[PDB]
Amino acid sequence: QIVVGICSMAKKSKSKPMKEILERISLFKYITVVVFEEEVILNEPVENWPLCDCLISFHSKGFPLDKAVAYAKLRNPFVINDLNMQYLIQDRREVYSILQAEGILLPRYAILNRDPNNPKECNLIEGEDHVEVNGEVFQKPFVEKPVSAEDHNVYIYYPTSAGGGSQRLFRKIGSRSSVYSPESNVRKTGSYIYEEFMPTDGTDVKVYTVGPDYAHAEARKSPALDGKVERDSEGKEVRYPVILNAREKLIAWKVCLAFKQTVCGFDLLRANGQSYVCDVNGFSFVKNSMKYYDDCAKILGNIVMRELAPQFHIPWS
Ligand SMILES: O=C(CP(=O)(O)O)O[C@@H]1[C@@H](OP(=O)(O)O)[C@H](OC(=O)CP(=O)(O)O)[C@H](OP(=O)(O)O)[C@H](OP(=O)(O)O)[C@H]1OP(=O)(O)O
Ligand SMILES: Nc1ncnc2c1ncn2[C@@H]1O[C@H](COP(=O)(O)OP(=O)(O)O)[C@@H](O)[C@H]1O
Ligand SMILES: [Mg+2]
Ligand SMILES: [Mg+2]
Ligand SMILES: [Mg+2]
Repeated sequence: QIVVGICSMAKKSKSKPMKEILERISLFKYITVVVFEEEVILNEPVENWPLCDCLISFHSKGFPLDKAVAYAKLRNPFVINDLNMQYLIQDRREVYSILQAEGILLPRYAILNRDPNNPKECNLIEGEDHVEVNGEVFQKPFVEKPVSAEDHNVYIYYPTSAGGGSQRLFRKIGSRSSVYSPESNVRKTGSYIYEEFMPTDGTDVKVYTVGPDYAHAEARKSPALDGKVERDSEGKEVRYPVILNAREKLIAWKVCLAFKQTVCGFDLLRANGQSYVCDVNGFSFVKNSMKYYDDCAKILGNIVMRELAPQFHIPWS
């Protein structure tokens, strides 16, 4: 049997999307799925972790990535989502830097790094209707993101012509994803990426790859629009159908390969006749789509089989 190891926090390992997918991967005749217990992940040295031939593992809050890396180094499994890239995925500066290098369209941006030691020694000048970040001008509206990709406190600053003030996004709480603030001045402590605001039709397109040749997309109301979450009958955020164009499929292919995340979530902004990548989140499943559960499990199982069947002497075509 080929052993597929699943190594992530229990929150993720026991989520419905995960359970739906693992159950289908298990229908592969030569595959056995082992889900590492959270207790073992956090408290046992890697030497005691289960063996696997293929490792599916990803960082979310609380996950000891260092131990996942050390485990993979010890056992040398076939790695579905590269572990070291997951340090970089946590850092918007590194994410954006990879996108530029791969020739992927993204918003014009500039990084403001504030060294925690110095009192006031940053490269930032603020006007009423713009900022200058290391000399680079951004007219409002512009977007201000914490350099930590796990920090979802993204601010949008409105131009005086639109009434000034700001929109503060956050991790969804109930009916809301953002709120208006009369505050017009940028945040004064911490490091941030500043970027041009890309005018979309008020939705974000969310893309989910499973390998570089398969990508499901769907749209959701932009959190910055007014902050009210559209919910269905069952209190799940309303999603709208999307079909990617040729440019966007190529984008999905590049993102999946550039970050070495077979399973990969990222966000597109359809603006000005193009599509811009504004966020790459790594390992991420589509929810509430039976067909995605089927495709994803099938693709992953196929990848596993293609990769490992020869050394296991299993016929596979
Ligand atoms: O928002 C919620 C609560 P709800 O899903 O409304 O019950 O869960 C988010 C999940 O949202 P959705 O796709 O709408 O279900 C969030 O997912 C999204 O927002 C969609 P995407 O993953 O960003 O494409 C996201 O889930 P995944 O990363 O597991 O997908 C969040 O996980 P986190 O980032 O906090 O670890 C997860 O929060 P939590 O359940 O508190 O951990
Ligand atoms: N450059 C931009 N122009 C216009 N809207 C943006 C831009 N960047 C982000 N947004 C909006 O803000 C939301 C959150 O920003 P994102 O980069 O996805 O951060 P997070 O990692 O918290 O999701 C996006 O879903 C999108 O609606
Ligand atoms: Mg099986
Ligand atoms: Mg996002
Ligand atoms: Mg993100």
